[PDB]
Amino acid sequence: MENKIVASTKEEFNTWYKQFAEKHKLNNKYTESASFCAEIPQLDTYKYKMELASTDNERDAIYSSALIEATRFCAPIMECAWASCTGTVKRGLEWFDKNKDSDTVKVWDANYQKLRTETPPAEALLAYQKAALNWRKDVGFSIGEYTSILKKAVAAEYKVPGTVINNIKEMLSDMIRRRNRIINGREHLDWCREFASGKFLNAFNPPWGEINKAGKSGYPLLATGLAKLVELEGKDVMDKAKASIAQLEGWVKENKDQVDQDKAEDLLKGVRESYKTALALAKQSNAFRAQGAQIDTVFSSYYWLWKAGVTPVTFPSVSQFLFELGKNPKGQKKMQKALINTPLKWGKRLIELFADNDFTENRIYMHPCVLTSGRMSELGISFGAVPVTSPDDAAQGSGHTKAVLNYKTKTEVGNPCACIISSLFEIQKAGYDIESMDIVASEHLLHQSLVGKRSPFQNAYLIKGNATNINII
Repeated sequence: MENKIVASTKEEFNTWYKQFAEKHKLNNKYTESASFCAEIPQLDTYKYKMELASTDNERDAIYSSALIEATRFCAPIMECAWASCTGTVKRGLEWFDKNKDSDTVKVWDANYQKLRTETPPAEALLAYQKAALNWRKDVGFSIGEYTSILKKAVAAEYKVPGTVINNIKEMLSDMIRRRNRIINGREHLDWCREFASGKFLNAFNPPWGEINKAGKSGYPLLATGLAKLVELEGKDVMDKAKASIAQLEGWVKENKDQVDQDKAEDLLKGVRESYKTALALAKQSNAFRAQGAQIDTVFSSYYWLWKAGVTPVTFPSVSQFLFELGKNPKGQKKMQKALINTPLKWGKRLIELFADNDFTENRIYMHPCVLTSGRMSELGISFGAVPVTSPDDAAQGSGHTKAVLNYKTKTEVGNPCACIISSLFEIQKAGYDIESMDIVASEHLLHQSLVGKRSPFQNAYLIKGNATNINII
């Protein structure tokens, strides 16, 4: 049981990877990172087999067989190997020994048993999301685009082929409808947007009346207005609002001779109260509670290993387990038996972290540290695409759902990412009742693809904008 991907620095890993890549002839023709993808799999045969299937096990077998076929050869071999390497493994686990007692980790880890049943508070999500960015900085996880924090804007348009466009619009429409269920004075929004975007002198002339006028709810209209702008455009609006209010202070002190200093101070104290009231409403809202529960794949992966008592000695058994798991068409219930039956100790402890039975609320709200049967794909993509005890076996191929994000987005090669996502959705709706399911995996794959997530190992919590507002073309 030796981890054969030996590399304790960025430079030592590159010497391993270039040696591995030129051996196996890794192909970046159809994928974003270099992979074993020599062709785009045509999955329509599974959609038609699914139409004819009668029992639930057959549909599970057809659906998993479709996912294996789709994903087995197209894993990001650079980023997978980087996550699984001896350096990243030792540093990644030991961070939790170093950081468990801090504010950003303890709020969710010490309450793990509570979060298995209950939905988390808003600050526990913010704690998690800070700790994830701390983990990436302290370990030094970024070695390029596909392992970095994304700080980009959401794109205005998303370019899909003509053969799939109709089904992509049905998925997005269902995502819009799902966004509306979790959620549940017209020029005010346009004025509040103008103010936040930089026109700070608007605050002297609020169209409703005084700057701190309360609406029907009893909350300031500037707070309500900024809070609704968070739900429509994203939490980037509150960063812009704080930048505008700073300029308002700068102008009032630059031009004290033009103003009544009492009413200027009553204005600035009023705007700061409405800003904090807008933060309180945004965190309290369901739109944030879903957004904040976004899993950082590799961070939560390493958290679950540390929670199950895994060390650098026992890591290769986990990597080897996840590799073999992604080869056979395995239903989620069969995997639970495999973790029970395996004599290794982590196998038992990892099954006890599952929260499949006892979570009554909507699963989108579940805190992203809690493991489930579906979230084993987060571990599978992290450590399972390349087995560390025998790296060459990767050429066989190990299917993981998060390997679909490695497919290209470019119309030059027919946009294989959108075609696989579209085809997988047709397979799911044919076999399973879609609106009964809380999270549909193909809709979750599309949501990441829309916001510009090109790899499972990227963090994308700090993306400016919404996937909901995008146009399909």
